[PDB]
Amino acid sequence: SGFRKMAFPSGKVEGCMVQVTCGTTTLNGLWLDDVVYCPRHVICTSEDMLNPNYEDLLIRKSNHNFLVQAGNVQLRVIGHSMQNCVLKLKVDTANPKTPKYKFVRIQPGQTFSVLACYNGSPSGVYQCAMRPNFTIKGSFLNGSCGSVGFNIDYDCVSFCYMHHMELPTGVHAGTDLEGNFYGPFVDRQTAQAAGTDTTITVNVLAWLYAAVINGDRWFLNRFTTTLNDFNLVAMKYNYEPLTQDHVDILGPLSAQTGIAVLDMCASLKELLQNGMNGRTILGSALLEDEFTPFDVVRQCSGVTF
Amino acid sequence: SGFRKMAFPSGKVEGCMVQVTCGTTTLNGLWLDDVVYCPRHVICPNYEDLLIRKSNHNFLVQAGNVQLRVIGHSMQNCVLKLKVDTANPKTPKYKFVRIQPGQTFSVLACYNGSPSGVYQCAMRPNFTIKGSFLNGSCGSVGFNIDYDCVSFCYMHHMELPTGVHAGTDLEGNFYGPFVDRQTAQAAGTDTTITVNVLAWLYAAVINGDRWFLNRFTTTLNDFNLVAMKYNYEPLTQDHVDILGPLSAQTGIAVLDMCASLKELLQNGMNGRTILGSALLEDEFTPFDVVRQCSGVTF
Ligand SMILES: N#CCNC(=O)CN1Cc2ccc(Cl)cc2[C@H](C(=O)Nc2cncc3ccccc23)C1
Ligand SMILES: [Cl-]
Repeated sequence: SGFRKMAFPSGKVEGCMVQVTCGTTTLNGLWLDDVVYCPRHVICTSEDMLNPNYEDLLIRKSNHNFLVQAGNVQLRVIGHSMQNCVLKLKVDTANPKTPKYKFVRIQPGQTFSVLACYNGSPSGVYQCAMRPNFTIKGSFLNGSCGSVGFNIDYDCVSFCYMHHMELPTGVHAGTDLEGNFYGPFVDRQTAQAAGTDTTITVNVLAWLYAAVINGDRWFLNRFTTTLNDFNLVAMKYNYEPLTQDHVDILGPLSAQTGIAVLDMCASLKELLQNGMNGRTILGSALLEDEFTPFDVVRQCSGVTF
Repeated sequence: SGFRKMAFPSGKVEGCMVQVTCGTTTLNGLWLDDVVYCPRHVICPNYEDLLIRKSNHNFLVQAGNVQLRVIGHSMQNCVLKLKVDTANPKTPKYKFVRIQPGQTFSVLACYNGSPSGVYQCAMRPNFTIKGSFLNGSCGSVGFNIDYDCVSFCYMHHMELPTGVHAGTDLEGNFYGPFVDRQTAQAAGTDTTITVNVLAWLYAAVINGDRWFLNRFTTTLNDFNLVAMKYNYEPLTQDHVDILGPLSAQTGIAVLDMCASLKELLQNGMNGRTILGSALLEDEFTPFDVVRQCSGVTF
């Protein structure tokens, strides 16, 4: 019993964290085999960030301008190349602690663990979701750039995010491990604002099924809804549209609890209308949207209470 | 910016997790040097009588794909200590410490000696933890990290009827009036960790959330009379002293913040949130706030 925001064990990722210094800038790098991956803005000054020409800044650099530190050992850089917004530093030593891994690009609504690092040293781990506006509501300070997001289903680490920047509203933006940004963001200090954020509907529904599995049904009603009627209501509360794919994905949880997806949708409609009336759902007074259908199935018991 | 329930990096603890099987029971063990620590209920009660019948070969210990050979066994309170023939080469620098209610820690939830998740939690005033554990989670451990040293503070033993969890320190002493057996055991009425709510209100101020601040202050006694009424733990002078650094950083005295907390208790949030929460959060200590709003590394 119980339901917590659970992160994956960070050990496999901790063994890959290094410190990258280029001039006066120091940030984090990911050391996998003989390559260190880090944000390309490590080659920038603060002044450069307004309108940086990364190709012009990079051509003026040699291998020995990049200092890479793994614990107390200095790694020797023997090559460098840029792939989108990430710098790839070829080092002379392969990481003996390289886990089995893949680079995966995630979609909004997907969750992942973040190992927040400073000076190549991990300081904390927390669970996140890629928001619909492509930002993450993280906890990052200056020096955290290069910190990574990941999932560890089975024994393989799937790296999905690398931290690049903080936006004016306190939220964060970054890239996949191929250097492609999530969202319409640039690694430039320009007028960049996160688009209006919305609630991840399929995740709130999954969390309502997790509440039913843990023995709570006070929020259920005797009504059902069409998919279109649900979306017309939910759009009024800044909720993401629920698609047929979302309904299909919620299939297993519907069969486990005996509550049809559109009947759970009717219950969500009523919660949006009434609020909780001093009650909580899984210890929360707000509707939780950072647990996917897959996270609920992984954490919760296979037997409904 | 941002404020998340952050756990310590779990790597140093992951390298210590093993699977312990005794008969039909399978649970988790902590392998440090040549000793595996696990809940004594793995032998299940008269624990001296059940243990005397057991031999070393009755205990199967598995570390990854390798079977460890048990060469000795002894009991310390509610913890079984299995002497193995191999020292853990991944043993970190460590201490066994007993925590107080209100203090927080990270939990590496494990099943079959394999870590599956990590989460942060607090020891409640009623000595239970609001964890997320399923059957097979027994032997999962709680810890904190200071520089390079792992301080083990909790080992999971059981789930109570209300869904909350009970366990021991690494010396086998239970937190709370609990026993390791099947009987009528219930968690006592819980209270809110006042010093932690105040720390979280300072974290909100640091992150730019000040709507709850007012021009008023309060005496410690007046605040405590109000706290006793909302099932909040009494705030002591030690708590006020511990909140000293956060008070100097934000310019808001502790009894000034206590006047804000009194108003939030008597009038609610009025449809507003604090750090994305509609409830007053009590599972972040003053030290956790200082650490997360300063970037301390391990
Ligand atoms: N608003 C705002 C923050 N902007 C700055 O104070 C300077 N930053 C400009 C800038 C512009 C673009 C890019 Cl790609 C990178 C950067 C860098 C950046 O965003 N780093 C940071 C990442 N995460 C958390 C942080 C918290 C506090 C301070 C800096 C953080 C430094
Ligand atoms: Cl995805």
